[PDB]
Amino acid sequence: STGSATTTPIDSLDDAYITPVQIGTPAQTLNLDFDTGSSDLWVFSSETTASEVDGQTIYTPSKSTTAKLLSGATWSISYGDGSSSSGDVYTDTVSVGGLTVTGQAVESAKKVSSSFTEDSTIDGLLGLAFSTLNTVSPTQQKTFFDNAKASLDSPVFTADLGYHAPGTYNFGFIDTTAYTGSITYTAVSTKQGFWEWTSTGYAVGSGTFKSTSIDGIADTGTTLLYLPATVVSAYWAQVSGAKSSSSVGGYVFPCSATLPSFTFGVGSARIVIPGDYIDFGPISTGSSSCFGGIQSSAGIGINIFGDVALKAAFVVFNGATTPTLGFASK
Repeated sequence: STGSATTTPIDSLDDAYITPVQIGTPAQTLNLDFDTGSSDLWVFSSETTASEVDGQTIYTPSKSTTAKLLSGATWSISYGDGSSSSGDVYTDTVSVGGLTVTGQAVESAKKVSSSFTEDSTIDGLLGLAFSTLNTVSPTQQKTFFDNAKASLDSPVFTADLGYHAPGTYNFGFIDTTAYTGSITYTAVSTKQGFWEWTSTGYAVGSGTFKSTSIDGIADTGTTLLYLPATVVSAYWAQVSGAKSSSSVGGYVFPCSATLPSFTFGVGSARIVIPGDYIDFGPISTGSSSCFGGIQSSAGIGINIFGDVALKAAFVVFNGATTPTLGFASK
């Protein structure tokens, strides 16, 4: 089997991407944030505290003839941006782009933090990291990909995120028309439950490539590119007027600037992030100070190849017995 679904930016800045997901019988379609940095599929639901729902579409298990309460199971998750959610668990039928899993754990939110409430466009998350990170207790549950894997034509999914445009998540096949050149594959460590890999270095603009190992995660659920402070300082030093602002919470730059590209290494291959991808717009409405898309990972504890990086590539998440990651230009 295979699946193919379009993923769409939630706003003009590509702050996140939503993908429609069918849950239950008859289908209830929710727009979920596919997140390769976490491993829970959770949804706004009929059980979510009413004051914490503001425009989202909810899953109502009682209206699904295939929903079954997973007795005794609870979940609770906190994300890197400080947001959180928790609740109980059902199993139900879940389909993405024509690919159907029966008996998928659908985590129903009883509580969500303010950032989720305030984002009306995201109805939940669909985790695509390794199932060892799944938070369901006392019986850990498998991700959608893990459940689908054996049925897929090939045990892979691909992320093809757009810049200010829709893109695609595919399951079970590699669309050879979706990228240019070749796919370069690189080793993955699953030791922390992530799609963790080591970039071979970077360049800023038309500058020389610096060969240096950068361990980090491929994370579709993170907006920006978070890299070591040395790398980030080297980038922003090429933008007149750019500075790190403690009050804003990162590097900002004059909105009048033309940003240089940023290149990262995948083995001997190179992925180029155009300068425009690094512009996240005014820090507040009307400001001439703009927020940067490359930020320091210092104090996160991990480097994160988020959407800013991933959207410059066609990315293969290879879930073979020894997982690997593949990157191609497009």
